[PDB]
Amino acid sequence: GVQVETISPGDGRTFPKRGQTVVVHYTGMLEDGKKFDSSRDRNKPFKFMLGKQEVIRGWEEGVAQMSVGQRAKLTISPDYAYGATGHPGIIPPHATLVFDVELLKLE
Ligand SMILES: C=C[C@H]1CN(Cc2ccccn2)C(=O)[C@@H]2CCC[C@H]1N2[S@@](=O)(=NC)c1cc(Cl)cc(Cl)c1
Repeated sequence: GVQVETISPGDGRTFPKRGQTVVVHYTGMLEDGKKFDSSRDRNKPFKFMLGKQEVIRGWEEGVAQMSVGQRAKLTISPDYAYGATGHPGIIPPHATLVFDVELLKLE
């Protein structure tokens, strides 16, 4: 599944709702290992719409538990991420992923 560990609290009341655009900054790494991507490196937040199967399952479930302004560490098992095959060039097979995610706003 996905484990959410709070780094910095959000407002504790404003959570993503189905059909909203969720706006975040993140950095992703293999667990206790190497970084593979950061929205911060592009100076452009990442957006996705909740409820539209736009992201891996661990994101969908993990980010939904976050309130606006929260920063958290999401640890995502392979079956909640890229599973047995990974993703070419970026995620290996059977990989546990860790994302540092900051929920900036809901649009
Ligand atoms: C920047 C885009 C998303 C990509 N996706 C959705 C996804 C993943 C694979 C193929 C199609 N769509 C995701 O579900 C996850 C988590 C949300 C942040 C990014 N990824 S990602 O960091 N996963 C290793 C990723 C994945 C790709 Cl194909 C490119 C980039 Cl720049 C980053």
